[PDB]
Amino acid sequence: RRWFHPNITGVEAENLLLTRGVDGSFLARPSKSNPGDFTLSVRRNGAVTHIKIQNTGDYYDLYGGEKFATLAELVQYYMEHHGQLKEKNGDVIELKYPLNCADPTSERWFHGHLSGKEAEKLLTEKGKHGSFLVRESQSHPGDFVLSVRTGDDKGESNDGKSKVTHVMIRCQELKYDVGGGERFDSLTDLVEHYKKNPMVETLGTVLQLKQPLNTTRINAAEIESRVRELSKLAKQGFWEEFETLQQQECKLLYSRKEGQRQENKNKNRYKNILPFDHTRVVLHDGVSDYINANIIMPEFETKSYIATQGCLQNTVNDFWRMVFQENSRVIVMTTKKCVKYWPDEYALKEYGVMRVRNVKESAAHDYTLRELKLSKVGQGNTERTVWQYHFRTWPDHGVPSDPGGVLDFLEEVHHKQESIMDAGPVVVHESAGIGRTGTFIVIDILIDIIREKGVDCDIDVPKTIQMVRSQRSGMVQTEAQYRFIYMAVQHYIETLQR
Repeated sequence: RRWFHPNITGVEAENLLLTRGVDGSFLARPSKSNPGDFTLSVRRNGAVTHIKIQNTGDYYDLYGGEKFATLAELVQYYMEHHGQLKEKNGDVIELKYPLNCADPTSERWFHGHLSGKEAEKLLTEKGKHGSFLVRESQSHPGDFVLSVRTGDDKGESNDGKSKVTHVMIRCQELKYDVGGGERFDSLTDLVEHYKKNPMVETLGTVLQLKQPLNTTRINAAEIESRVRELSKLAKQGFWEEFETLQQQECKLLYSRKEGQRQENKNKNRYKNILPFDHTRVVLHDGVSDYINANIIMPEFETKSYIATQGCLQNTVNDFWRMVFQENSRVIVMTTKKCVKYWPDEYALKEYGVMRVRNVKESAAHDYTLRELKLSKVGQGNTERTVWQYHFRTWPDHGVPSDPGGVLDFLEEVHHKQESIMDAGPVVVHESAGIGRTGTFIVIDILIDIIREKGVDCDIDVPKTIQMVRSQRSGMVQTEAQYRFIYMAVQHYIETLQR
């Protein structure tokens, strides 16, 4: 995600595009004037056009234009649909040349000010073979040091099989080098070069750069201290941790061809917010196999969920086909177009081949529970109860002021799910199925870890979000939702400690 400049003004962006760019050069940056917003700056006809992009709780909104799940999917869309981006007057804005950012402060491997001893401590405790970081030098101001661990062990050791090597990086006229050879435009360029071609020591050791040092995993028992640091005002804040996570989104541009098919286009609440092909729910009840929904598996590729959009008039029947096929017994939803897909209390309705009875509704302060009976018409023996949890106290703007409501809600949802043997994935849906949906699911994943293992366990919020985002685009949308996840997990741990 080199075209994203985290710490530049609009004036700086214009000057950068006018001096180092040409017509078609572009970059993105966070809005300094409206928290959360972003600006896409594009050079056209020797001038710079600015395009406002709102990151709401539900999606990214190119103002006056279309919705997207992430900034990276937005840029990818227009980099491959040249001529689809136009002003209201109709004039085209072409995205041709990403203007690369040199700033490394948002990269997972960049630690800024850090002593050589501390770096060795961190790499010793948390590192394994190929763990690395880049730190400012204290012995050569302005220079940097790449510290990398190599060996066969993992963690603290005394067999000498593992070591930390410190590679000095000179900064000479805004260019970076390791003392010879190529001079790189940025630390990121240097780092990417040695990821592909690791440096070999004179005696043969290959300094493989396999993964950045993890700095975000914490012990759940120490959640308060991390939160207090992230909450400070004057930097290792929620903003910085979230920005670093966002910087990884170009690794999540998985294919979404099925959702792009013409016969499926009108089954999407937003035409550009689509399910990844490799995790989408495939309907095989035959027809049409498509629904805009993804399976979300915890510990993906190392309880499950279906993350999906609110139903459309023309997808209500598909929604119930999915619920039936997947043996889902619990639905989590919010409401704020997406259509009502259940009958009123005591009524029975058919949705295509599926029949649904609303047996009983129960009102709580934070949510309404609907006990639904689902069956396939002509086959009364297929009946099963689907418990629909309609969360009611999520504010129209931002996140709940106290996570207690969500937590008690998810606790009840968890117990309902756990009481039904062999129940399928919990279905979570609202709006586009990524914002609140991802927030609910990530909270539930993290809480479930603490359920099994207790307060003395490791949790990693951004790594968990990245893992969920590899299964559906843009899960967890905003820094407010990110902070809310931490607040919810903190509240949950404190509840258990007391």
